[PDB]
Amino acid sequence: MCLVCSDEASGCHYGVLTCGSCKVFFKRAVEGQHNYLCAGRNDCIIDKIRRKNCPACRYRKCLQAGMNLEARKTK
Amino acid sequence: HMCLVCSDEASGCHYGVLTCGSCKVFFKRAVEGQHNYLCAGRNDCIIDKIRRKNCPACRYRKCLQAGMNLEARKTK
DNA sequence: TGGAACCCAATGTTCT
DNA sequence: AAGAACATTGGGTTCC
Ligand SMILES: [Zn+2]
Ligand SMILES: [Zn+2]
Ligand SMILES: [Zn+2]
Ligand SMILES: [Zn+2]
Repeated sequence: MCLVCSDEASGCHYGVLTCGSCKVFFKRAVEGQHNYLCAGRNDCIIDKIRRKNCPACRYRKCLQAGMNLEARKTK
Repeated sequence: HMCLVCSDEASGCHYGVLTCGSCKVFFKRAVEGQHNYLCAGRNDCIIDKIRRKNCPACRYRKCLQAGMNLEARKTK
């Protein structure tokens, strides 16, 4: 199960086990951008169905689960 | 002259309520189609120009609450 | 694993 | 006003 949206947990992307959709969301969130504002209370439910609803909260728990575009762990 | 649903400036009065054009076609699509949306918050999401896209469930709710309806035509 | 390339759903504007 | 057509966005899977 994906540590963010708990969809089809694929295989560690950018440090964390995630679905494919969260993988791509995160690269996009970091590289491009958009300020994402939560419309609730910064604690939205992020599941398969709702991850689309709050990119702010989804992106936040990407960061908190450890996601990073650097697998430079090679050193 | 602001949309009663989302606070973006209203483009006139639609389905019975002062609204912008985004909320106008949003409400029409939701009412005529399916609107089985789920709130990822507590069914009171703030709905402004940007966040209106976040939560269709709370957006539709605010539409109904402000009184929008399709037959506001022959309802006059 | 990472990412280009789709495809697609859902939204917002235009309609000399 | 109401709504069809079109344009775009942002997003999820598919392919290497
Ligand atoms: Zn996920
Ligand atoms: Zn949120
Ligand atoms: Zn509006
Ligand atoms: Zn909501």
